Amino acid sequence: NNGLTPQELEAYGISDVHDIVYNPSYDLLYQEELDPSLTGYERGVLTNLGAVAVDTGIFTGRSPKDKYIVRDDTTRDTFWWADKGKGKNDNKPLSPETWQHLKGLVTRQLSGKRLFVVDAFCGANPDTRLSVRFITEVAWQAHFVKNMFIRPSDEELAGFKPDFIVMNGAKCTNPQWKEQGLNSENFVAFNLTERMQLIGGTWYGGEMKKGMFSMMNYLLPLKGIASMHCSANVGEKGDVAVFFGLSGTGKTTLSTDPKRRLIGDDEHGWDDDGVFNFEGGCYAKTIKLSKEAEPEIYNAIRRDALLENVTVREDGTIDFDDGSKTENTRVSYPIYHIDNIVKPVSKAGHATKVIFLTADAFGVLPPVSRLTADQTQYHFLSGFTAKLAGTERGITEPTPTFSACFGAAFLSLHPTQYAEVLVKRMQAAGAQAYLVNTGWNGTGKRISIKDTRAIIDAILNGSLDNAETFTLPMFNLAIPTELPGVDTKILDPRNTYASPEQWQEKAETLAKLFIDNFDKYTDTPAGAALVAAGPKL
Ligand SMILES: Nc1ncnc2c1ncn2[C@@H]1O[C@H](COP(=O)(O)OP(=O)(O)OP(=O)(O)O)[C@@H](O)[C@H]1O
Ligand SMILES: [Ca+2]
Ligand SMILES: [Mg+2]
Repeated sequence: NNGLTPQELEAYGISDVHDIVYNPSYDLLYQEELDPSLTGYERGVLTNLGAVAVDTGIFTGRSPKDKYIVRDDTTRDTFWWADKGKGKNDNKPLSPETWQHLKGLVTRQLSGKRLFVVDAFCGANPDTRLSVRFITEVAWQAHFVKNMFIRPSDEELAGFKPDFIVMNGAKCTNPQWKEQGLNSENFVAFNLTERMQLIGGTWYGGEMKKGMFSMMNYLLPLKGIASMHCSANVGEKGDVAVFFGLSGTGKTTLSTDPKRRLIGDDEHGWDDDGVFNFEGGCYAKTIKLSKEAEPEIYNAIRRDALLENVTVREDGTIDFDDGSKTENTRVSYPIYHIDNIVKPVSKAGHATKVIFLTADAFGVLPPVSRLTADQTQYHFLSGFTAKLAGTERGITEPTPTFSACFGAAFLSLHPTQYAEVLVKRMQAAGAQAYLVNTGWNGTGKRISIKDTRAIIDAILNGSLDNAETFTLPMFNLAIPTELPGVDTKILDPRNTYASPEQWQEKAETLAKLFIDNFDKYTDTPAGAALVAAGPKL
Protein backbone atom coordinates (compact mmCIF):
# COMPACT_ATOMS: atom_id res chain seq x y z
CA ASN A 1 0.00 0.00 0.00
CA ASN A 2 3.21 2.10 -0.15
CA GLY A 3 6.59 0.89 1.09
CA LEU A 4 5.04 -1.74 3.34
CA THR A 5 2.74 -4.52 2.12
CA PRO A 6 -0.78 -4.77 3.60
CA GLN A 7 0.01 -8.41 4.45
CA GLU A 8 2.88 -7.53 6.80
CA LEU A 9 0.43 -5.55 8.91
CA GLU A 10 -1.97 -8.50 8.85
CA ALA A 11 0.59 -10.36 10.96
CA TYR A 12 -0.17 -7.84 13.72
CA GLY A 13 -3.91 -8.52 13.35
CA ILE A 14 -4.82 -5.44 11.30
CA SER A 15 -6.98 -6.16 8.26
CA ASP A 16 -8.33 -4.39 5.16
CA VAL A 17 -5.64 -1.73 5.49
CA HIS A 18 -6.54 0.64 2.64
CA ASP A 19 -3.48 2.85 2.28
CA ILE A 20 -0.10 2.81 4.01
CA VAL A 21 1.84 6.05 4.37
CA TYR A 22 5.34 4.77 5.18
CA ASN A 23 7.93 7.07 6.83
CA PRO A 24 6.32 10.33 5.69
CA SER A 25 8.52 13.30 4.97
CA TYR A 26 8.08 16.50 6.96
CA ASP A 27 6.44 18.04 3.90
CA LEU A 28 3.83 15.30 3.61
CA LEU A 29 3.13 15.61 7.36
CA TYR A 30 2.69 19.37 7.04
CA GLN A 31 0.19 18.86 4.20
CA GLU A 32 -1.58 16.06 6.11
CA GLU A 33 -2.06 18.11 9.30
CA LEU A 34 -3.35 21.17 7.47
CA ASP A 35 -5.96 19.23 5.47
CA PRO A 36 -9.13 21.43 5.65
CA SER A 37 -11.38 18.38 6.00
CA LEU A 38 -9.82 17.21 9.27
CA THR A 39 -12.11 17.39 12.27
CA GLY A 40 -11.83 16.94 16.02
CA TYR A 41 -8.44 16.34 17.59
CA GLU A 42 -6.82 15.38 14.27
CA ARG A 43 -6.91 19.04 13.23
CA GLY A 44 -3.79 21.14 12.99
CA VAL A 45 -3.58 24.93 13.01
CA LEU A 46 -0.82 27.04 11.49
CA THR A 47 0.77 29.58 13.84
CA ASN A 48 2.62 32.82 13.00
CA LEU A 49 5.88 31.04 13.81
CA GLY A 50 5.37 28.54 11.01
CA ALA A 51 4.88 25.60 13.35
CA VAL A 52 1.63 23.62 13.38
CA ALA A 53 -0.24 23.37 16.70
CA VAL A 54 -2.56 20.59 17.87
CA ASP A 55 -4.98 19.88 20.74
CA THR A 56 -4.42 16.46 22.38
CA GLY A 57 -7.91 16.40 23.83
CA ILE A 58 -8.71 15.51 27.42
CA PHE A 59 -5.27 14.03 28.08
CA THR A 60 -2.71 16.78 28.37
CA GLY A 61 -0.30 14.58 30.27
CA ARG A 62 0.54 11.00 31.19
CA SER A 63 -2.00 8.69 32.82
CA PRO A 64 0.06 6.54 35.24
CA LYS A 65 -3.14 4.91 36.52
CA ASP A 66 -3.84 3.39 33.08
CA LYS A 67 -0.37 1.81 32.73
CA TYR A 68 -0.27 -2.01 32.71
CA ILE A 69 2.40 -4.60 31.94
CA VAL A 70 1.46 -8.18 31.12
CA ARG A 71 2.63 -10.61 33.78
CA ASP A 72 3.74 -13.77 32.01
CA ASP A 73 6.81 -16.04 31.99
CA THR A 74 9.03 -13.27 30.61
CA THR A 75 8.26 -10.52 33.13
CA ARG A 76 7.15 -12.45 36.24
CA ASP A 77 10.45 -12.66 38.10
CA THR A 78 12.23 -9.66 36.59
CA PHE A 79 9.82 -6.72 36.72
CA TRP A 80 9.34 -4.35 39.68
CA TRP A 81 5.62 -5.10 40.13
CA ALA A 82 3.40 -2.60 41.92
CA ASP A 83 1.67 -5.35 43.87
CA LYS A 84 4.80 -7.00 45.22
CA GLY A 85 7.36 -5.90 47.81
CA LYS A 86 7.87 -2.40 49.21
CA GLY A 87 7.62 -0.17 46.18
CA LYS A 88 5.19 2.58 45.25
CA ASN A 89 5.01 2.17 41.44
CA ASP A 90 2.86 2.15 38.29
CA ASN A 91 3.81 -1.33 37.06
CA LYS A 92 0.34 -2.86 37.47
CA PRO A 93 0.09 -6.53 36.32
CA LEU A 94 -2.15 -7.48 33.39
CA SER A 95 -3.41 -10.87 32.28
CA PRO A 96 -2.47 -12.24 28.82
CA GLU A 97 -6.25 -12.72 28.42
CA THR A 98 -7.20 -9.08 29.08
CA TRP A 99 -4.24 -8.08 26.91
CA GLN A 100 -5.69 -10.08 24.00
CA HIS A 101 -8.99 -8.27 24.48
CA LEU A 102 -7.24 -4.88 24.37
CA LYS A 103 -5.25 -5.92 21.30
CA GLY A 104 -8.52 -6.88 19.60
CA LEU A 105 -9.92 -3.42 20.25
CA VAL A 106 -6.88 -1.63 18.82
CA THR A 107 -6.45 -3.85 15.72
CA ARG A 108 -10.17 -3.64 14.95
CA GLN A 109 -9.92 0.17 15.25
CA LEU A 110 -6.92 0.35 12.91
CA SER A 111 -8.52 -2.03 10.42
CA GLY A 112 -10.04 -0.84 7.16
CA LYS A 113 -8.34 2.55 7.01
CA ARG A 114 -5.36 4.63 5.90
CA LEU A 115 -2.46 4.15 8.29
CA PHE A 116 0.75 6.03 9.05
CA VAL A 117 3.64 3.71 9.90
CA VAL A 118 6.92 5.18 11.08
CA ASP A 119 10.02 3.02 11.48
CA ALA A 120 12.60 4.50 13.85
CA PHE A 121 15.32 3.71 16.37
CA CYS A 122 15.41 4.19 20.14
CA GLY A 123 19.06 4.47 21.10
CA ALA A 124 21.91 6.09 19.17
CA ASN A 125 24.14 3.00 19.38
CA PRO A 126 23.60 0.14 16.86
CA ASP A 127 24.40 -2.55 19.41
CA THR A 128 21.74 -1.73 22.04
CA ARG A 129 19.13 0.20 20.08
CA LEU A 130 15.54 -0.89 19.59
CA SER A 131 14.11 -0.77 16.07
CA VAL A 132 10.57 0.39 16.71
CA ARG A 133 7.59 0.39 14.38
CA PHE A 134 4.80 2.90 15.17
CA ILE A 135 1.30 2.58 13.67
CA THR A 136 -1.21 5.45 13.91
CA GLU A 137 -4.24 6.71 11.98
CA VAL A 138 -3.54 10.29 13.04
CA ALA A 139 -0.94 12.31 11.08
CA TRP A 140 0.28 14.49 13.95
CA GLN A 141 0.99 11.36 16.00
CA ALA A 142 3.28 10.01 13.27
CA HIS A 143 4.86 13.49 13.19
CA PHE A 144 5.48 13.29 16.97
CA VAL A 145 7.34 9.98 16.74
CA LYS A 146 9.29 11.22 13.68
CA ASN A 147 10.50 14.18 15.78
CA MET A 148 11.22 12.21 18.96
CA PHE A 149 12.85 9.04 17.73
CA ILE A 150 15.99 8.48 15.71
CA ARG A 151 15.16 8.86 12.04
CA PRO A 152 16.74 6.03 9.96
CA SER A 153 18.62 6.60 6.71
CA ASP A 154 17.28 5.17 3.42
CA GLU A 155 19.80 2.36 3.55
CA GLU A 156 18.92 1.60 7.18
CA LEU A 157 15.24 1.32 6.29
CA ALA A 158 16.25 -1.22 3.62
CA GLY A 159 16.99 -3.97 6.16
CA PHE A 160 14.90 -2.64 9.04
CA LYS A 161 13.43 -5.39 11.28
CA PRO A 162 11.18 -4.13 14.12
CA ASP A 163 12.14 -5.25 17.62
CA PHE A 164 9.11 -3.55 19.09
CA ILE A 165 5.71 -2.49 17.70
CA VAL A 166 3.68 0.39 19.13
CA MET A 167 0.02 0.51 18.07
CA ASN A 168 -1.72 3.79 18.81
CA GLY A 169 -5.49 3.25 18.96
CA ALA A 170 -6.23 6.59 20.64
CA LYS A 171 -9.71 6.68 19.06
CA CYS A 172 -10.99 3.51 20.77
CA THR A 173 -11.77 2.77 24.43
CA ASN A 174 -12.37 -0.42 26.47
CA PRO A 175 -16.03 -0.65 27.55
CA GLN A 176 -15.42 -3.89 29.52
CA TRP A 177 -12.97 -2.23 31.92
CA LYS A 178 -15.08 -2.46 35.12
CA GLU A 179 -15.55 -6.14 34.43
CA GLN A 180 -11.83 -6.60 33.89
CA GLY A 181 -10.54 -4.81 36.99
CA LEU A 182 -8.94 -1.93 35.12
CA ASN A 183 -8.69 1.70 36.23
CA SER A 184 -10.69 3.17 33.32
CA GLU A 185 -11.73 2.70 29.70
CA ASN A 186 -8.31 4.06 28.65
CA PHE A 187 -5.14 2.04 28.56
CA VAL A 188 -1.38 2.08 28.00
CA ALA A 189 -0.45 -1.60 27.98
CA PHE A 190 2.86 -3.40 27.41
CA ASN A 191 3.55 -7.04 26.56
CA LEU A 192 7.21 -8.08 26.55
CA THR A 193 6.60 -11.53 25.04
CA GLU A 194 4.76 -10.01 22.08
CA ARG A 195 7.05 -6.93 22.21
CA MET A 196 4.16 -4.52 21.77
CA GLN A 197 2.62 -1.44 23.36
CA LEU A 198 -1.07 -0.61 22.95
CA ILE A 199 -2.55 2.84 23.56
CA GLY A 200 -6.28 3.46 23.76
CA GLY A 201 -8.32 6.49 24.72
CA THR A 202 -5.44 8.90 25.33
CA TRP A 203 -4.13 11.05 22.46
CA TYR A 204 -1.20 12.40 24.50
CA GLY A 205 1.99 11.83 22.54
CA GLY A 206 4.07 11.54 25.71
CA GLU A 207 2.75 7.99 26.21
CA MET A 208 4.69 6.65 23.21
CA LYS A 209 7.84 8.56 24.18
CA LYS A 210 7.83 7.41 27.83
CA GLY A 211 6.53 3.96 26.92
CA MET A 212 9.71 3.20 24.96
CA PHE A 213 11.81 4.82 27.72
CA SER A 214 10.18 2.34 30.13
CA MET A 215 11.24 -0.51 27.81
CA MET A 216 14.85 0.77 27.58
CA ASN A 217 14.79 1.02 31.40
CA TYR A 218 14.00 -2.68 31.49
CA LEU A 219 16.53 -3.97 28.93
CA LEU A 220 19.67 -1.87 29.39
CA PRO A 221 20.46 -2.28 33.14
CA LEU A 222 20.06 -6.03 32.62
CA LYS A 223 23.19 -5.91 30.49
CA GLY A 224 25.12 -3.50 32.70
CA ILE A 225 24.22 -0.30 30.83
CA ALA A 226 22.84 2.62 32.81
CA SER A 227 19.50 3.96 31.56
CA MET A 228 19.01 7.53 32.75
CA HIS A 229 16.35 10.19 32.99
CA CYS A 230 18.69 13.08 32.31
CA SER A 231 19.75 15.76 29.85
CA ALA A 232 23.40 15.83 28.71
CA ASN A 233 25.90 18.08 26.94
CA VAL A 234 29.61 18.24 26.09
CA GLY A 235 32.03 21.12 26.37
CA GLU A 236 34.64 21.71 23.66
CA LYS A 237 37.23 20.07 25.93
CA GLY A 238 35.25 16.83 25.65
CA ASP A 239 33.88 17.05 29.20
CA VAL A 240 30.42 15.49 29.55
CA ALA A 241 27.81 16.57 32.11
CA VAL A 242 24.48 14.81 32.90
CA PHE A 243 21.49 16.52 34.50
CA PHE A 244 19.00 14.28 36.34
CA GLY A 245 15.50 15.42 37.16
CA LEU A 246 11.74 15.17 37.01
CA SER A 247 9.29 17.05 34.83
CA GLY A 248 9.88 20.81 34.81
CA THR A 249 12.98 20.89 37.01
CA GLY A 250 15.41 22.30 34.45
CA LYS A 251 16.80 19.40 32.42
CA THR A 252 15.82 20.96 29.13
CA THR A 253 16.46 24.63 29.92
CA LEU A 254 19.82 24.08 31.63
CA SER A 255 21.30 21.64 29.09
CA THR A 256 20.56 24.05 26.24
CA ASP A 257 23.64 26.23 26.68
CA PRO A 258 25.36 27.88 23.62
CA LYS A 259 28.87 27.19 25.01
CA ARG A 260 28.22 23.43 25.06
CA ARG A 261 27.18 20.88 22.45
CA LEU A 262 23.82 19.32 23.35
CA ILE A 263 23.69 15.50 23.36
CA GLY A 264 20.04 15.18 24.40
CA ASP A 265 17.50 16.66 26.79
CA ASP A 266 15.73 13.73 28.44
CA GLU A 267 16.83 10.09 28.14
CA HIS A 268 20.35 8.69 27.98
CA GLY A 269 22.22 5.44 28.39
CA TRP A 270 25.74 4.91 29.71
CA ASP A 271 27.85 2.06 28.38
CA ASP A 272 31.56 1.24 28.15
CA ASP A 273 32.04 3.93 25.48
CA GLY A 274 30.12 6.75 27.12
CA VAL A 275 26.77 8.55 27.25
CA PHE A 276 24.33 8.15 24.33
CA ASN A 277 20.96 9.77 23.52
CA PHE A 278 17.93 7.47 23.09
CA GLU A 279 16.03 10.11 21.11
CA GLY A 280 16.22 12.22 17.96
CA GLY A 281 14.39 15.25 19.28
CA CYS A 282 13.46 17.42 22.24
CA TYR A 283 10.17 17.85 24.08
CA ALA A 284 10.21 21.32 25.64
CA LYS A 285 7.71 22.89 28.03
CA THR A 286 6.22 26.15 26.77
CA ILE A 287 4.20 27.88 29.51
CA LYS A 288 5.58 31.37 30.12
CA LEU A 289 8.18 30.75 27.42
CA SER A 290 10.04 33.97 26.67
CA LYS A 291 12.45 34.35 23.74
CA GLU A 292 14.66 36.53 25.92
CA ALA A 293 15.24 33.86 28.58
CA GLU A 294 15.20 30.83 26.27
CA PRO A 295 16.23 32.05 22.78
CA GLU A 296 17.47 28.64 21.55
CA ILE A 297 14.22 26.87 22.47
CA TYR A 298 12.17 29.77 21.15
CA ASN A 299 13.97 29.68 17.77
CA ALA A 300 13.50 25.92 17.44
CA ILE A 301 9.73 26.60 17.18
CA ARG A 302 9.25 26.83 13.43
CA ARG A 303 8.09 24.62 10.56
CA ASP A 304 8.38 20.90 11.48
CA ALA A 305 8.08 21.57 15.21
CA LEU A 306 4.78 20.38 16.71
CA LEU A 307 3.12 22.56 19.36
CA GLU A 308 0.75 20.88 21.82
CA ASN A 309 -2.16 22.50 23.64
CA VAL A 310 -0.83 26.07 23.37
CA THR A 311 -3.32 28.90 22.93
CA VAL A 312 -3.39 30.16 19.34
CA ARG A 313 -5.18 33.48 18.83
CA GLU A 314 -7.31 34.38 15.77
CA ASP A 315 -4.34 35.99 14.00
CA GLY A 316 -2.39 32.76 14.44
CA THR A 317 -0.20 34.27 17.15
CA ILE A 318 0.60 32.12 20.17
CA ASP A 319 -0.11 33.05 23.78
CA PHE A 320 2.67 31.07 25.56
CA ASP A 321 1.57 32.51 28.92
CA ASP A 322 -1.87 30.91 28.67
CA GLY A 323 -2.22 27.80 30.76
CA SER A 324 -6.02 27.52 30.80
CA LYS A 325 -5.95 24.30 28.74
CA THR A 326 -2.98 22.97 30.73
CA GLU A 327 0.25 24.21 32.28
CA ASN A 328 1.87 21.25 30.51
CA THR A 329 1.96 22.93 27.10
CA ARG A 330 4.70 21.39 24.93
CA VAL A 331 6.50 21.52 21.62
CA SER A 332 8.52 18.77 19.96
CA TYR A 333 11.16 19.34 17.31
CA PRO A 334 13.87 17.24 15.73
CA ILE A 335 17.17 17.75 17.57
CA TYR A 336 18.72 19.64 14.65
CA HIS A 337 16.43 22.61 15.35
CA ILE A 338 19.04 23.42 17.99
CA ASP A 339 22.21 24.73 16.34
CA ASN A 340 24.93 23.65 18.80
CA ILE A 341 24.46 19.89 19.00
CA VAL A 342 26.59 16.79 18.67
CA LYS A 343 26.22 15.21 15.23
CA PRO A 344 25.83 13.12 13.17
CA VAL A 345 25.32 10.75 16.15
CA SER A 346 24.05 11.90 19.55
CA LYS A 347 26.77 10.45 21.77
CA ALA A 348 29.89 11.45 23.69
CA GLY A 349 32.39 10.22 26.27
CA HIS A 350 31.94 9.31 29.92
CA ALA A 351 30.25 11.85 32.18
CA THR A 352 32.51 13.46 34.77
CA LYS A 353 29.89 15.79 36.21
CA VAL A 354 26.60 14.41 37.57
CA ILE A 355 24.04 17.03 38.56
CA PHE A 356 20.82 16.15 40.40
CA LEU A 357 18.21 18.84 39.85
CA THR A 358 15.57 19.29 42.53
CA ALA A 359 12.73 21.80 42.53
CA ASP A 360 12.42 22.19 46.31
CA ALA A 361 8.98 23.57 47.16
CA PHE A 362 9.90 23.78 50.86
CA GLY A 363 12.61 26.38 50.20
CA VAL A 364 15.03 24.46 52.41
CA LEU A 365 17.78 22.98 50.20
CA PRO A 366 20.73 25.16 49.10
CA PRO A 367 21.14 26.41 45.49
CA VAL A 368 24.07 24.01 45.12
CA SER A 369 25.90 21.31 47.11
CA ARG A 370 28.88 19.04 46.48
CA LEU A 371 27.75 15.48 47.34
CA THR A 372 29.85 12.73 48.92
CA ALA A 373 29.76 9.28 47.31
CA ASP A 374 27.25 8.02 49.88
CA GLN A 375 25.03 11.10 49.65
CA THR A 376 25.02 10.56 45.89
CA GLN A 377 23.46 7.11 46.34
CA TYR A 378 21.13 8.34 49.07
CA HIS A 379 19.80 11.29 47.07
CA PHE A 380 19.56 9.34 43.83
CA LEU A 381 17.37 6.71 45.51
CA SER A 382 15.34 9.36 47.35
CA GLY A 383 14.78 11.40 44.19
CA PHE A 384 13.27 14.35 46.01
CA THR A 385 11.87 17.02 43.74
CA ALA A 386 8.51 18.44 42.73
CA LYS A 387 5.92 17.06 40.36
CA LEU A 388 5.52 20.41 38.60
CA ALA A 389 4.55 18.68 35.37
CA GLY A 390 3.76 15.38 33.71
CA THR A 391 0.12 16.23 33.14
CA GLU A 392 -0.36 19.75 34.40
CA ARG A 393 1.77 21.18 37.16
CA GLY A 394 3.07 24.75 37.54
CA ILE A 395 -0.07 25.84 39.40
CA THR A 396 -1.96 22.61 40.12
CA GLU A 397 1.21 21.53 41.89
CA PRO A 398 4.30 21.68 42.69
CA THR A 399 3.60 18.45 44.51
CA PRO A 400 6.51 17.46 46.80
CA THR A 401 7.51 13.98 45.77
CA PHE A 402 10.12 11.31 46.26
CA SER A 403 10.61 9.78 42.84
CA ALA A 404 13.28 7.07 43.00
CA CYS A 405 16.16 7.66 40.57
CA PHE A 406 14.46 10.93 39.55
CA GLY A 407 12.04 8.99 37.33
CA ALA A 408 10.07 6.36 39.26
CA ALA A 409 7.17 6.51 36.77
CA PHE A 410 9.42 4.89 34.09
CA LEU A 411 11.37 2.35 36.15
CA SER A 412 10.74 -1.29 35.19
CA LEU A 413 13.30 -2.75 37.60
CA HIS A 414 13.93 -2.08 41.30
CA PRO A 415 15.44 1.38 42.09
CA THR A 416 18.60 -0.24 43.53
CA GLN A 417 19.33 -1.88 40.17
CA TYR A 418 19.56 1.54 38.50
CA ALA A 419 21.59 2.92 41.40
CA GLU A 420 24.23 0.21 41.24
CA VAL A 421 24.92 0.41 37.50
CA LEU A 422 25.04 4.24 37.72
CA VAL A 423 27.47 4.11 40.66
CA LYS A 424 29.58 1.63 38.66
CA ARG A 425 29.81 4.03 35.70
CA MET A 426 30.54 7.03 37.93
CA GLN A 427 33.38 5.23 39.71
CA ALA A 428 35.13 4.10 36.55
CA ALA A 429 35.12 7.71 35.30
CA GLY A 430 35.91 9.49 38.57
CA ALA A 431 32.68 11.47 38.25
CA GLN A 432 31.56 13.93 40.93
CA ALA A 433 27.93 14.57 41.88
CA TYR A 434 26.21 17.83 42.83
CA LEU A 435 22.72 18.67 44.07
CA VAL A 436 21.13 21.78 42.59
CA ASN A 437 17.94 23.45 43.83
CA THR A 438 16.13 24.91 40.79
CA GLY A 439 13.15 25.46 43.05
CA TRP A 440 12.31 27.88 45.80
CA ASN A 441 13.97 29.54 48.76
CA GLY A 442 12.82 31.83 51.57
CA THR A 443 11.49 34.50 49.19
CA GLY A 444 8.58 32.34 48.02
CA LYS A 445 9.88 32.73 44.46
CA ARG A 446 11.84 30.31 42.30
CA ILE A 447 15.57 30.79 42.05
CA SER A 448 16.19 32.88 38.93
CA ILE A 449 17.28 31.12 35.71
CA LYS A 450 20.28 33.50 35.69
CA ASP A 451 21.56 32.47 39.12
CA THR A 452 20.99 28.82 38.23
CA ARG A 453 22.94 29.15 34.95
CA ALA A 454 25.83 30.80 36.81
CA ILE A 455 25.81 27.87 39.24
CA ILE A 456 25.87 25.31 36.44
CA ASP A 457 28.82 27.22 34.94
CA ALA A 458 30.67 27.22 38.27
CA ILE A 459 30.19 23.44 38.47
CA LEU A 460 31.33 22.83 34.89
CA ASN A 461 34.40 25.09 35.14
CA GLY A 462 35.54 23.65 38.46
CA SER A 463 35.34 26.89 40.42
CA LEU A 464 32.89 25.07 42.73
CA ASP A 465 35.30 22.20 43.43
CA ASN A 466 38.03 24.60 44.54
CA ALA A 467 35.80 26.80 46.71
CA GLU A 468 35.86 26.86 50.51
CA THR A 469 32.76 25.17 51.87
CA PHE A 470 30.95 24.75 55.18
CA THR A 471 28.44 22.12 56.27
CA LEU A 472 24.72 22.83 56.30
CA PRO A 473 23.28 21.31 59.55
CA MET A 474 20.82 18.35 59.51
CA PHE A 475 21.23 17.67 55.79
CA ASN A 476 25.04 17.80 56.13
CA LEU A 477 25.46 19.22 52.65
CA ALA A 478 28.70 20.96 51.81
CA ILE A 479 27.87 24.39 50.39
CA PRO A 480 30.39 26.90 48.92
CA THR A 481 31.31 30.00 50.88
CA GLU A 482 31.15 32.13 47.70
CA LEU A 483 30.83 31.61 43.96
CA PRO A 484 31.81 33.72 40.90
CA GLY A 485 28.78 35.23 39.18
CA VAL A 486 26.33 34.17 41.89
CA ASP A 487 24.82 36.37 44.59
CA THR A 488 26.50 35.20 47.82
CA LYS A 489 23.32 35.81 49.78
CA ILE A 490 21.44 32.85 48.28
CA LEU A 491 24.18 30.26 48.75
CA ASP A 492 22.98 29.66 52.31
CA PRO A 493 19.20 28.93 52.29
CA ARG A 494 18.85 30.32 55.83
CA ASN A 495 19.72 33.83 54.59
CA THR A 496 16.59 34.11 52.48
CA TYR A 497 14.61 33.91 55.70
CA ALA A 498 14.07 36.83 58.06
CA SER A 499 15.02 34.32 60.75
CA PRO A 500 17.11 31.15 60.34
CA GLU A 501 14.74 29.71 62.96
CA GLN A 502 12.04 29.83 60.27
CA TRP A 503 14.38 27.75 58.12
CA GLN A 504 14.96 25.31 61.03
CA GLU A 505 11.23 24.60 61.28
CA LYS A 506 10.80 23.72 57.60
CA ALA A 507 14.15 21.90 57.45
CA GLU A 508 13.10 19.59 60.30
CA THR A 509 9.81 18.83 58.56
CA LEU A 510 11.59 18.04 55.28
CA ALA A 511 14.26 15.93 56.99
CA LYS A 512 11.53 13.79 58.61
CA LEU A 513 9.91 13.19 55.20
CA PHE A 514 13.29 12.06 53.87
CA ILE A 515 13.84 9.66 56.79
CA ASP A 516 10.30 8.30 56.38
CA ASN A 517 10.69 7.75 52.62
CA PHE A 518 14.08 6.08 52.85
CA ASP A 519 13.04 3.42 55.40
CA LYS A 520 11.77 1.29 52.52
CA TYR A 521 15.39 0.77 51.38
CA THR A 522 16.82 -0.15 54.78
CA ASP A 523 16.09 -3.83 54.07
CA THR A 524 19.52 -4.60 52.65
CA PRO A 525 22.81 -3.98 54.55
CA ALA A 526 23.55 -1.38 51.86
CA GLY A 527 20.33 0.59 52.22
CA ALA A 528 20.70 0.36 56.00
CA ALA A 529 24.24 1.79 55.80
CA LEU A 530 23.13 4.65 53.51
CA VAL A 531 20.87 5.98 56.26
CA ALA A 532 23.95 7.63 57.76
CA ALA A 533 24.25 9.75 54.58
CA GLY A 534 20.72 11.11 54.87
CA PRO A 535 19.36 13.93 57.08
CA LYS A 536 19.76 13.67 60.85
CA LEU A 537 17.58 15.58 63.30
N1 LIG B 1 16.06 28.49 37.85
C1 LIG B 1 15.45 27.72 36.97
N2 LIG B 1 16.10 26.66 36.44
C2 LIG B 1 15.47 25.88 35.56
N3 LIG B 1 14.23 25.99 35.07
C3 LIG B 1 13.60 27.07 35.62
C4 LIG B 1 14.12 27.95 36.54
N4 LIG B 1 13.18 28.93 36.87
C5 LIG B 1 12.14 28.62 36.16
N5 LIG B 1 12.30 27.50 35.37
C6 LIG B 1 11.28 26.92 34.46
O1 LIG B 1 11.08 25.57 34.88
C7 LIG B 1 10.84 24.73 33.74
C8 LIG B 1 11.88 23.64 33.67
O2 LIG B 1 11.54 22.86 32.53
P1 LIG B 1 12.38 21.79 31.74
O3 LIG B 1 11.70 21.61 30.45
O4 LIG B 1 13.82 22.08 31.80
O5 LIG B 1 12.00 20.53 32.72
P2 LIG B 1 12.60 19.08 32.43
O6 LIG B 1 13.45 18.74 33.59
O7 LIG B 1 13.25 19.08 31.10
O8 LIG B 1 11.15 18.31 32.52
P3 LIG B 1 10.66 17.00 31.60
O9 LIG B 1 11.23 15.79 32.21
O10 LIG B 1 9.21 17.17 31.75
O11 LIG B 1 11.13 17.23 30.21
C9 LIG B 1 10.88 25.63 32.47
O12 LIG B 1 9.52 25.99 32.12
C10 LIG B 1 11.67 26.85 32.99
O13 LIG B 1 11.34 28.07 32.31
CA1 LIG C 1 11.24 13.56 30.93
MG1 LIG D 1 12.51 18.24 28.60
